[PDB]
Amino acid sequence: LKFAHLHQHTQFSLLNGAAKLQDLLKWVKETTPEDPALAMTDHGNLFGAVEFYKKATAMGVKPIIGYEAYVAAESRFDRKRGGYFHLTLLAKDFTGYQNLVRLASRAYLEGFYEKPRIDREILREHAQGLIALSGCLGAEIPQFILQDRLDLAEARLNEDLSIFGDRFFIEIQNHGLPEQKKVNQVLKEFARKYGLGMVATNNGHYVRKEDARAHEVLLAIQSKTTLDDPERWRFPCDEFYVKTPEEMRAMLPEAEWGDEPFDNTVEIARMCDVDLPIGDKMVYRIPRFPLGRTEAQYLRELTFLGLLRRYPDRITEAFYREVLRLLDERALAEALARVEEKAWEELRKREWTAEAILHRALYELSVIERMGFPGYFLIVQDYINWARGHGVSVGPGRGSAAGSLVAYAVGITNIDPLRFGLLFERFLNPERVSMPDIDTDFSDRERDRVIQYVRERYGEDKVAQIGTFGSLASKAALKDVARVYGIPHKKAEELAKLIPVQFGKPKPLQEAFEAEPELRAEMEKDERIRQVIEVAMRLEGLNRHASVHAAGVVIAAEPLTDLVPLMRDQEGRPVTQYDMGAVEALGLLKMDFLGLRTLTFLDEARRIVKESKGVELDYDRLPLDDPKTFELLSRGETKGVFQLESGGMTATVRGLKPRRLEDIIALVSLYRPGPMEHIPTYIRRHHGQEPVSYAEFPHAEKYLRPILDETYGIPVYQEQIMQIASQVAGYSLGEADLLRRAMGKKRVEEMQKHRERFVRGAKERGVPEEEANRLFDMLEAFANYGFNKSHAAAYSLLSYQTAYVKAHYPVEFMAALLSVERHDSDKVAEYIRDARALGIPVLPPDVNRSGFDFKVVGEEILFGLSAVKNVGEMAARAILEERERGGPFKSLGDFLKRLPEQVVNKRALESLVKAGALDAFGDRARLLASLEPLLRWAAETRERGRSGLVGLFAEVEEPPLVEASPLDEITMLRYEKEALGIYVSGHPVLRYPGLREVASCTIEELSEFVRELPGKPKVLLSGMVEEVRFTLSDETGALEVVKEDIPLLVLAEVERVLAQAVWTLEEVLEAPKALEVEVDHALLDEKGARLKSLLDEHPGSLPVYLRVLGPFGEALFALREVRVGEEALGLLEAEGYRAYLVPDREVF
DNA sequence: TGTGGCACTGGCCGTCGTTT
DNA sequence: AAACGACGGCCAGTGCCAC
Ligand SMILES: Nc1ncnc2c1ncn2[C@H]1C[C@H](O)[C@@H](COP(=O)(O)OP(=O)(O)OP(=O)(O)O)O1
Ligand SMILES: [Ca+2]
Repeated sequence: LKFAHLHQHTQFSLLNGAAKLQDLLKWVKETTPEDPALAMTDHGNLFGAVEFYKKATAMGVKPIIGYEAYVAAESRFDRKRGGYFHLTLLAKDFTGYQNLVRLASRAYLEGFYEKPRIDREILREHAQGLIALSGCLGAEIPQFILQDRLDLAEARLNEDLSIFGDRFFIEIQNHGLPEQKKVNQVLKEFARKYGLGMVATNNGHYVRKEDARAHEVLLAIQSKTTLDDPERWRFPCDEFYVKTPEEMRAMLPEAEWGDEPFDNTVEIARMCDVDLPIGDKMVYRIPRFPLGRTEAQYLRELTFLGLLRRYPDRITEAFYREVLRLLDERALAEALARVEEKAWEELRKREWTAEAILHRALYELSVIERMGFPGYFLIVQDYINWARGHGVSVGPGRGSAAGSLVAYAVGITNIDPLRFGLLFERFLNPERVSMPDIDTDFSDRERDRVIQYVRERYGEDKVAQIGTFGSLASKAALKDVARVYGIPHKKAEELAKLIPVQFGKPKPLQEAFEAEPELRAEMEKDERIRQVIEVAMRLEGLNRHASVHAAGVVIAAEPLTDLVPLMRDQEGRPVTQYDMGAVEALGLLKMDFLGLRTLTFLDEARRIVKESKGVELDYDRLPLDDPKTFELLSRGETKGVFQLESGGMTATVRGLKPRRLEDIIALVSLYRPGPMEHIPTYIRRHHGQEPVSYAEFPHAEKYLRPILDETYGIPVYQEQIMQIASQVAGYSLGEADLLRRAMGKKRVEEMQKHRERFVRGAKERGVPEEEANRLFDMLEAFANYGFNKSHAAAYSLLSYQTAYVKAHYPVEFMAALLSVERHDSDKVAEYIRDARALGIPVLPPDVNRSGFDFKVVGEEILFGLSAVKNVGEMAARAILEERERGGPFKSLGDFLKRLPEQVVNKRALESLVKAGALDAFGDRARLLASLEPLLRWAAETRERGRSGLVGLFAEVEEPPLVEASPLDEITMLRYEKEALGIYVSGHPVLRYPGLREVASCTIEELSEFVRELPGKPKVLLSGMVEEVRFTLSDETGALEVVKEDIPLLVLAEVERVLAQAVWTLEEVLEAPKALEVEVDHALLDEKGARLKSLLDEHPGSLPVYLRVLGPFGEALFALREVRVGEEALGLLEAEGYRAYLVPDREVF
């Protein structure tokens, strides 16, 4: 007695599926070792299909691709408020597979109401190659049976028989349910009257019986409720698991069901022959490119035309003519393209010169053609060159792409690959047939237009954005669970910050308990959190929904729906149901179109510069050795500079003091864990104060120097390693690539294969092999943190460009930096403090003068309206457009009647006041209070207006401003931050000078004050905290120092600043004092005994401090022996001396 | 470590519901 | 049948995945 589950749900039934693809497939395998089969039938989607096929196929299980369709009562177009029913479908052959793909697609594209639904119409259309089963209790026939409409059920049975023929089976399942008894009994009658054959299933949703509760809380995560609600989403029993053929019999006894329902299970599974196209199979689906031109000839054409544009001094009309005579401008390229490969290799046998360039270009074209990739290049070149001629910015390149001269020639790429040390072989390895990946950056504003170009150009049915998913992140998992358990957001957020982040994304909970000693306790305290943490790791291995790729795009060769199912996201984007890898594992052409912020920023910069001073910023024509740019990076003014804005990175650039672009390239490449540590070495060697020696490899030195000299002996770049291994070992440059992959995989002992191969070629070349083995040790060491130079170089250029703008412009530059990141309150705050500490005035927004983004009026910088926090984006434009058709706003009333509450709601209005956007109308506190009365007023004006009434009869013109007391500084500054993310103008701290007097400088004053003191001093600073390496901020600047909106006093050591002690608020305002005199630099000899005797005459026990405003820096001399007795303050302010009773610095 | 993207949720308001 | 209350989405806010 065996059995094969044909109705099984996986993790891909996103709402109620709990069976993970892996442990489900082993449980089927361990239960039935003989010819095991499993059908993936998920709720109205085909997501898992490919990964399920390839996981089951590598486990020796036979996969069956299925679909539990939502079928609409009538038409899939119905948006009726009957409903929809279930139907089990299985694909028996590949045409079957394809039809599932179409149905699953159509369900989403044509039939999506609440769920994606299909028609009995469209089922009939795509019925070829499909087996159908009568379905679960929620299906049509059993549903009709339950409703006592046996006539409708038989009529529907007939309808389906008319569609599927003998590929229709009566589906019989049994859990304890009383409805199942009635349905199956009548189903049994139908099955015998029409001679239909019953198939047993049991609609699994979890793997084993123990998973019932895990699944039951899964539902409580979608239902977003507590374990005890009630009314929380629950299944009727705990039976929906992958049962043993024995447990199946317990539900379906032999003396009542016989063997048929079981035997039919195995028979169907046998007759379900569906093969995809993965691994062994897989066809390359390269879309066709329209062109008496070969696909390979035209790519050639464009390359020759390209070089002439690319290298004007060394590749000319004259030059090409010579090459043809060695056998119009365009006519020569058209001709050179035809030259065959047997003809070409009869010239070579007869610094980057003209001839050198030809060879590299001709070589690359040779490899491209042979692999059969010229079509691929044409497609890419086409849409990039479109985007340029259509006001869409394009990055110089990303990833290995910029290594190809061809790419650069034909304008795919925009950095000279041979000026910098970029290698074609790192992009396409000539010695491995593998499809290259070409990712491209576009202006983030316009990227969609480029995708749209492709959509139109290659076909609507052939272009979609590869799909993206999503796993449940450890942090997000904790928060979602904590919500459910009725835990306050804040203490939950503290639990989420305990989990380490090792590479962008958080670590698992399983670990995060080993790695965090406090995520092994927070559990001991509360029993509530005991569950939360265990539950969150039980739910970790989960996904969100299915987005289109921020970058992923597929151009298929044949209609997408023939192989890959589709979706349409909320913005109408056509999206793949398969992810990145699944799509790529079906051999489909996948590109990345990235929206890059920096590009969008460099556009507004150019625009603003032009309008400001008539200068045409031609980024692709700028000198790359401009002094004032590097001097700015050397000063560490990286505030808005692409790629190098990290706290640490900023410090490193100040340390390095880069002088040429190559410094940026190397800095960006090495600054990462990892490699971060190699930078001090780089610097001391860069500053000509440490020899670069290769004594540890005397015989390899002849190869090492030429490679590692450029970078002071340090292997920084992946390319550097590849070359080392290619030259020392005799490896093919393409093989060295494979080696670097194998260094990265760290394959247990397959690494020892390359070792022996390395030493072999190493001896054969030079090294005595004692070096070889240890040289390989050096490679495996640096290959962990190694780098692709083409990618580094290309990106570095954007950094430069960014910095160059900031160096030379400067106001519009800053306003563009603000504009580009206007929706980030943290960055906006940052950019403002950069601008303000750079010499200009920066004003809060204003409904009468502000534009949408940062704007320059006269000689001031003025915040945009989009900068205000609760104001929508529609509202910001609305306000501005209303101000353009009617005049400037005359008063608050005039504002409120012109812009109905429909558009600028009360919440929005409030922020707008708090920002200072309406300050042109009077006192803020007064404006906030005046709101609701004037909103009532404004709403009432339209009532009279839309009831006839001219202009005097329709307006009892706006009452005065409802009175209230002016806001204090703390509360006013508090509102600003809430409304703008940052403080603008002041000053909070300047309201109580109690703290000012105790503190020991101004964040600004640190460098100036400390320099002249002892060696590596200690100091006390007070400001605000801004980090989850916390950042402290005055009204004068910020600092790195080793939660938010909490003030602190800090005792720390200075060299960078290292914290040693800290403290708190109401506590600080409780501690005190002791007499501080403030003396100028202008003090006589006969004063330092004027002041000395004044204090001598009033003893006590208060220490005396002196603020000596020096020439460069403000010193803090605490007196000596003298201890004043308080009374001295009044008698001291009774002369040209300013004094205060400040809290005593000692105590802290 | 931006940028590009996204869907999911949570904060805040009108409709629908149920209770009276 | 009228006034008082929950669910609705709303729209907005707020993190995680391949480049
Ligand atoms: N972890 C990461 N963080 C940031 N950017 C990344 C990361 N991984 C990749 N990228 C970016 C670099 C590229 O500009 C783009 C394409 O990545 P990827 O295809 O992995 O590398 P590549 O194209 O430079 O090399 P390859 O030849 O190995 O594909 O994504
Ligand atoms: Ca790539």
